[PDB]
Amino acid sequence: QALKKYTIDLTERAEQGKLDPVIGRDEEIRRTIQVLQRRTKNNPVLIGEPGVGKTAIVEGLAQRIINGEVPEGLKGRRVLALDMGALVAGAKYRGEFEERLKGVLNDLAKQEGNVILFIDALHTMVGAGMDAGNMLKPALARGELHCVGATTLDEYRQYIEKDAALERRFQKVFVAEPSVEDTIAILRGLKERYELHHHVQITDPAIVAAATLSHRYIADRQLPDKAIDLIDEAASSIRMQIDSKLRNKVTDAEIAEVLARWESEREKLLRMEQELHHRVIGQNEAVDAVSNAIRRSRAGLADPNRPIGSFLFLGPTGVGKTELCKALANFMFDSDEAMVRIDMSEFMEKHSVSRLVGAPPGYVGYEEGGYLTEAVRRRPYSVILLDAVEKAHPDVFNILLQVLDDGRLTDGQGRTVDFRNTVVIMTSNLGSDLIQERFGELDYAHMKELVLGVVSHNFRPEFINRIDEVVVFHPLGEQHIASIAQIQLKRLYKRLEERGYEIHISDEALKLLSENGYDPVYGARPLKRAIQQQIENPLAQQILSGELVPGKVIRLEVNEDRIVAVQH
Amino acid sequence: QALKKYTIDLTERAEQGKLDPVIGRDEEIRRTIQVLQRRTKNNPVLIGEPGVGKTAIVEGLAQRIINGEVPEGLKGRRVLALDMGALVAGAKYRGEFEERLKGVLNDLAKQEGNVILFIDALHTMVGAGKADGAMDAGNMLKPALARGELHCVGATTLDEYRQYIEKDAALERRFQKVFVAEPSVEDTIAILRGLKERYELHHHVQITDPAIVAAATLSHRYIADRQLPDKAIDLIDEAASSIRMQIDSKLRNKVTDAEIAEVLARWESEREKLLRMEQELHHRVIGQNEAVDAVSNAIRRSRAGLADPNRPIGSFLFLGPTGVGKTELCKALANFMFDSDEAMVRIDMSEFMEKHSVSRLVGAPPGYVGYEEGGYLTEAVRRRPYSVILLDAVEKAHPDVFNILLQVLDDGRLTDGQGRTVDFRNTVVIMTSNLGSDLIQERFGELDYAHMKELVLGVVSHNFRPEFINRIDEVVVFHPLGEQHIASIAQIQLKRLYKRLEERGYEIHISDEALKLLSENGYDPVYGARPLKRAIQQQIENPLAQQILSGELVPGKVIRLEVNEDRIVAVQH
Amino acid sequence: GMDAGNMLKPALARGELHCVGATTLDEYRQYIEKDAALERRFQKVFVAEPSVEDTIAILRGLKERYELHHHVQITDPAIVAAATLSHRYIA
Ligand SMILES: Nc1ncnc2c1ncn2[C@@H]1O[C@H](COP(=O)(O)OP(=O)(O)OP(O)(O)=S)[C@@H](O)[C@H]1O
Ligand SMILES: Nc1ncnc2c1ncn2[C@@H]1O[C@H](COP(=O)(O)OP(=O)(O)OP(O)(O)=S)[C@@H](O)[C@H]1O
Ligand SMILES: Nc1ncnc2c1ncn2[C@@H]1O[C@H](COP(=O)(O)OP(=O)(O)O)[C@@H](O)[C@H]1O
Ligand SMILES: [Mg+2]
Repeated sequence: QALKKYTIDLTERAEQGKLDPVIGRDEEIRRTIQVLQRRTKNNPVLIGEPGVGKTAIVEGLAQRIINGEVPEGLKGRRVLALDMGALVAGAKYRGEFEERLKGVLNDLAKQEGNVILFIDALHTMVGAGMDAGNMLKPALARGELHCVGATTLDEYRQYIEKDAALERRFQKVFVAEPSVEDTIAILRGLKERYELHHHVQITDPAIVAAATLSHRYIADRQLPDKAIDLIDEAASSIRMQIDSKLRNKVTDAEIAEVLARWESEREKLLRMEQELHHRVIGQNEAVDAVSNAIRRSRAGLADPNRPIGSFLFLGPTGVGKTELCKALANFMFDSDEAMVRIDMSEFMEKHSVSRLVGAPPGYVGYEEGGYLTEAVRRRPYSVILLDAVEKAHPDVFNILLQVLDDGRLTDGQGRTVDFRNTVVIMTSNLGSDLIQERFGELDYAHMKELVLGVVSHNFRPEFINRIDEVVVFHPLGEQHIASIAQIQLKRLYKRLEERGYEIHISDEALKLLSENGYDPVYGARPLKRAIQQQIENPLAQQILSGELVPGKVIRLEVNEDRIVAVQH
Repeated sequence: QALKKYTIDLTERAEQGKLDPVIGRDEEIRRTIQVLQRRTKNNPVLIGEPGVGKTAIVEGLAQRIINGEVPEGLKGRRVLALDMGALVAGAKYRGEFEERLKGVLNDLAKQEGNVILFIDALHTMVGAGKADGAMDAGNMLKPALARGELHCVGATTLDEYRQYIEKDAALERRFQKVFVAEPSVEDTIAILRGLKERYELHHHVQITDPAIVAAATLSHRYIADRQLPDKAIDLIDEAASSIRMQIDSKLRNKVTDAEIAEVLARWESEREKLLRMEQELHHRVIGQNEAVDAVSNAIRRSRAGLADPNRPIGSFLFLGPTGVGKTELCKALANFMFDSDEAMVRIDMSEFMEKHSVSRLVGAPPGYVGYEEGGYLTEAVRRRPYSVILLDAVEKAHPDVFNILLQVLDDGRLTDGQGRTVDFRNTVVIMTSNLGSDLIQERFGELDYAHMKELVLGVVSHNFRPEFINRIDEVVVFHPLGEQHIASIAQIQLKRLYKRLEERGYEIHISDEALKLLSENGYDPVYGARPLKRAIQQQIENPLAQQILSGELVPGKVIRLEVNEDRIVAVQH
Repeated sequence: GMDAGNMLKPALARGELHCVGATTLDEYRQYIEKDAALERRFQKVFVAEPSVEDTIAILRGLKERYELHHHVQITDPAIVAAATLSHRYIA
């Protein structure tokens, strides 16, 4: 026949017990049996994003036909999995696909309506050459064929809803993606098959950790595909750890290994203030506020519909604004430059706002994405830095209203960007003169009140109502910026060790470097670039001059007005 | 058995020693054994490259099966390969190849989990059997995948996987991407040390280990079509057959690195490089002797080996007006270092003043004007990793370039918006500017070169970043030439004119007085050498081509370019 | 005309056949480099287009061959002119 060539008998495979114990999905099998028992249009199409187990639903339907959990219109049926990829194989000659397809339809008609057909990837029927829709389509309309289709939602609305006739011949049985507990029940149903295949043991905290962590930390796949992937890959890794040269129980540590590759952080976050003062000295209040935000987010108490950090940095520039934020992105998730910096001096127009959100449909910057939205859609776990937010056009803060209240922002191309795993940081200088001229012997709370009054005279009442906490950034004294210069000398010594040199200094040279470009009105960054220029010009010039040798004592001795490098 | 008819056994050929021993690739075989010992997504497909040992991993897996180094689950498994044209031997009837293949698949199902089948060129098996009223191979094996009756192992390229296996659904969810990286230089050394004894016992010659490491390094440096380690194996075996011919035709057996150089150039460095550099500069880039010394110092400090090899050699910002030898210097560096005239990339920064600067030049995330075209810089260096990079007219740049340029000036390697790494450590990055060129045209006369360079570096510190110009090797001052250098460059242009006329069949020698009339009538201090070019064109070629077509100047005579009162006339004698 | 390659292409991965191939670079890049079932049975002997002077030598030998057919006297300026002008003007 032609059914033997192109179809796979799923009820014969269920009779041989080769299918899976499909546990769950009972409403969708009831809905499919509601569609497969009509008089015309007996054709359910299963619809859901890939991985949600639609072939699993049809395998469960075949097992219920075998056992007898179906009504008296489905006992003794045969579920035959038709292969659309196997009929369009020899597509050379005229009328070579139509003879195959007509042979399958005549053999399904010979069985007197006793065969349910199953076409997975039903969108392959539309593009087959006219071809495959137009021959099935009269038999589908009159209920003479019981085609259980199965296709992805996006492929369905791209290929089948485009064609209103073939869309009429099918009924949508929406296969929704399962919850976390349902994945746990599936994996407890499928645990015995893996433990009798791999011949290992599986522990139930590893199962619930697989379901929870794949649900939480993977946005590509969907449950229960990714959870079964984690369990099977971990079981194979334990199988090769046994069978090479020693546990057999899969643990949640194995699940974390497979998730990270393919909870001492609590004790780290208890000393998160120490970690933030490892790299930025001074400014205890901002470190306390940011660490409070991190502790509230990681402890599970904060609002899950708001971003983690929503703060307004004030004060003069270069006092440790971006150094704190780079250290925060380093010790939060990954790295110093695993963050997003946006120079808000660029944005002073209306098309500036359309740049940082995205141009609407039909205009120039449409396909190019947004600016903020692309940077967060690429890095959903990152830190956002709005550098000098006072320079922005006064309607960027409406975009920021949506950002800081909801954690969502819809770009020009109509897709939502989730900000609920990031930290928004806005640096400004709206009260630099007022805090620099009144830093002396004034407290923190009244200074916050005064600069908050000034900022409230600057900003809109809706926007300052959204901010979580407004820190002050008091100016640093001479010893604070001197200690900053000491830390910069330490990281410069680290960079010289990376270059491969051991260079010492005198304390008089340290005082001259600390007093080259010291200015409280411009920050430590003029002092930083003064030290960096006055070291990287003469020392690296003497490197190119052929003087420095790796493995010699090099002291930064002082000149009358300069610093000389010696070779001892 | 139909297996004994037209299949190929790898375990038998590994047990009988007919297969090459495989050394290395333990991580890839380990991940392949991770993939094979699953219950879902059983079948691996080895995504690799044409010539990186995709067949070698399955050969080494068969050797570990025969040697018993495998885990207990894979012991006793007979790895077979599948041969197409062997199965299309005597099958011309109506469905005879399909019947033979169906019998092979029924015999593989009869083995019941015993045969781990290897299918090289898996996409080719998907698209093989263009038959007459019958089936192909891929859609007759495809029901045997999703019935648990096949333990396939595949091999393909990344592009053929992305086209022919990622597009399908069940073909995607039966297969795993065991990605096979291209091996390193020392990996190639280890592999060539593995198979040296077989080639020596075949070709009756001897192979030396410095020749092996030289073959590996020069194959990694020079050859771009093939890849490691197959190109190095081809070099070794081609040198072996060359030594065998030298025995046969007209008495050595030791393959040295000189033999490898003979084969490879047929397919002493630093000092001669310095001499050829400083000699071929004055052939092409005449004048600018301070610049010749500056470029010579830069090349000595680069190829001395005392600097950092994690940085690109080209790190330069240039100064001077149009037509001062900048492009001449770029093409001279290309013709010297890379053995080709057009061995460079010429892009001008005069038009990237907007936000489409990094996305046009460097690399575009999906949606830009430079996205459906490839890319201007990173994709061009993907085309030419052995080349020179030019950034002309840098005074019209954009601030989201300087960060990319600091990445080049610090580390060289560069990741564009698409997420691929393009390295610049074998390229020569060149930038040109013309801001301080007014003082150079103004007062180069009666002044020196060092104080001029210091004052124009002060002007750069007025205009540009003092920290961005630190990683630049040397910023040059291009000035001036009055009589003898004008005579030399006019002699160059006259040389190419003499080449065209001698291909026509004429012999023209310029007189000194006519060249003085060209130097007076063609040169001016305000412009440079372009009025010399158009004056050469007009005052020489237009009356000369007026005269040649006139039936006047007979071939084969010395044509002295004499002078008129103000013109330049050609004479016959 | 199964016709020839399914009785020859097996013998290439059988050692009984020692064939010598000749094809265009484009037909090689289409019909052989894709056909990876036979790729390590070949080596790309890239016959470069000859230069002008190699063509002049080829034309001197074939001058000696061609003058006995047309019964004329091909001249050596005609050889060097044909090489130079055919290299320039016929792309
Ligand atoms: N309710 C369920 N009971 C048992 N196994 C399930 C269930 N849902 C999913 N699975 C398993 O999850 C995996 C998903 O396979 P599929 O059914 O192909 O997934 P899908 O939802 O059909 O999406 P695609 O496009 O087919 S990958 C299989 O191994 C199924 O056995
Ligand atoms: N410094 C120089 N020394 C000697 N000859 C020079 C010098 N600068 C220019 N020339 C000559 O003048 C010509 C001017 O052409 P180019 O240098 O190519 O002009 P350009 O400014 O580089 O722009 P293009 O795109 O190359 S036309 C050169 O080809 C040389 O023949
Ligand atoms: N480590 C190795 N040990 C033995 N042989 C090797 C090794 N690496 C490469 N080879 C040889 O180089 C060839 C290249 O293999 P492969 O990349 O599979 O070619 P292709 O990609 O064209 O199928 C192999 O046939 C093998 O004989
Ligand atoms: Mg499916």
